[PDB]
Amino acid sequence: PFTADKGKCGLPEIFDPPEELERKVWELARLVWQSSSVVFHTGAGISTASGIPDFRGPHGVWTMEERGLAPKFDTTFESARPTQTHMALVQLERVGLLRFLVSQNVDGLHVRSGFPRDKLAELHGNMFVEECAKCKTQYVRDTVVGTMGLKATGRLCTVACRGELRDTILDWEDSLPDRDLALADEASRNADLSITLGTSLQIRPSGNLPLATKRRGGRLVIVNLQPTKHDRHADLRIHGYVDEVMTRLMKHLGLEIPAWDGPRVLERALPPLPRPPTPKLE
Ligand SMILES: Nc1ncnc2c1ncn2[C@@H]1O[C@H](COP(=O)(O)OP(=O)(O)OC[C@H]2O[C@H](O)[C@H](O)[C@@H]2O)[C@@H](O)[C@H]1O
Ligand SMILES: COc1nc(N)nc2nc[nH]c12
Ligand SMILES: [Cl-]
Ligand SMILES: [Cl-]
Ligand SMILES: [Zn+2]
Repeated sequence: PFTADKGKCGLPEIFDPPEELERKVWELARLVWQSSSVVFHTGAGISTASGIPDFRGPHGVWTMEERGLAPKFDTTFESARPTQTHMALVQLERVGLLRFLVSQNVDGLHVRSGFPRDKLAELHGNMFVEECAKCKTQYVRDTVVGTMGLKATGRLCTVACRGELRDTILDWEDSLPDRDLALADEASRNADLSITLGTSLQIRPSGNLPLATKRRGGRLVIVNLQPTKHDRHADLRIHGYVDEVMTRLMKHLGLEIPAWDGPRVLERALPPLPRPPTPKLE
């Protein structure tokens, strides 16, 4: 825990120049158009523009710790707004261009953005979610569950049980939730395109799942300001702010980024909404 490997921290940022960035976001659009099964992989980089620091960025939690400084929050977890990137991912699932969403983030923003939980794997847990030890019934709360490391929160199960409710926040020693990891692995294996957004891919097995897409000829796109463990295996690397990338991508796809109405929980995905017809590519 104290000694836990926190990985490569504070690597230099890379910025694709505008012309190279415009061309690569068009190539990503082309790949999304050509792909039957698109899986997105998200980490802490997608929440930095909402005031939540990442782990391994220049001002990341672990980076700052290494230099004896503190991470800085410009929001509480409760007052944090889903980013343009969060809301882009809601719309991409709604129009049938996103098959599955695998996230290492505990910030609860995917769930609160209105993203359907049956298409989301929260590999590291969710600050807002507590789970009954006895019946496994999960509860999505409007405030952070006040503990971490899978401890008793103090509340009891209300299913018509009184079981001990525990937080879902994995400590260093904890196995990933079997249900989320199995569905994430199946989604990544079956994918013909895996897009990583604001993750350095340094944590096993989370960071390895996008590689699973590469088996059987699938494509891998990595979007990130810093290098990532698997840059080598990427068909496409985009070095820019994930919000700039996703807003340009949505524009190329003819999709609007929907308004956020405040925190809303959607359990199950609907049939896809209408989407624009596809360009002639080849
Ligand atoms: N706006 C942005 N646009 C693009 N990239 C960004 C942006 N902001 C940050 N980044 C990049 O986003 C990347 C985020 O990388 P890391 O900080 O390792 O976070 P993880 O989600 O992969 O951490 C994995 C687990 O490790 C922890 O212990 C927890 O358990 C985590 O769940 C960096 O390379 C930034 O350059
Ligand atoms: C574990 O929750 C957290 N998520 C993120 N992203 N940053 C944190 N800094 C302290 N705790 C944090
Ligand atoms: Cl500081
Ligand atoms: Cl908070
Ligand atoms: Zn229960």
